[PDB]
Amino acid sequence: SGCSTVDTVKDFNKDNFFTGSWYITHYKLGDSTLEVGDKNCTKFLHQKTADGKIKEVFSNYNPNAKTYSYDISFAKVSDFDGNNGKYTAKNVIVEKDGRKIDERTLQVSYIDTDYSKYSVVHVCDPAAPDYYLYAVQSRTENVKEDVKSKVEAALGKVGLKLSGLFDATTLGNKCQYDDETLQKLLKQSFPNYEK
Repeated sequence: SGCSTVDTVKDFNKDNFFTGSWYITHYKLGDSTLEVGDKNCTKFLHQKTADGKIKEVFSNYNPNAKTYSYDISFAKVSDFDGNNGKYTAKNVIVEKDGRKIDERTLQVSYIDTDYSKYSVVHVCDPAAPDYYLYAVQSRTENVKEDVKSKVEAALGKVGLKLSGLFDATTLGNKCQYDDETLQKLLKQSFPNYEK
């Protein structure tokens, strides 16, 4: 019980992964049937800087409530497990302006990625294992048709199929992403979490 350990991408290229932005297209969150409050449109921006810091800023938009939530993962190259796509991050839930609301530790496991199109991840809180997430992620709002099977294989490894996940792209026509806040918080200094 607790957080599941999943095999991860071998030879993780941080520099090509932690650049630009990603969209979360499909996902499973916990064991229970998904409620409308957990049906969100998520986009995140990240960056790895020379100092070795990794930073990821999430915009989570719930079309049903027309509300945004924001969180930021902070990590350092030295939090990664060797050369695998695996690491621990301090994830902070924040307001638009970056004020801390709550914080937790996440274990992030990249099951697979080709860097330029898609990634498949497992995220889990070692202190709240009932909060686990398997997610499909894309450089575009939809996963590009020509990698749909390369993705479905990855999900295969973890006992899942794409159709077995919430398709966030059913929200699409109502999906919104707070690019302004994303850009602003990425640049913004967080001395309580940097280092």
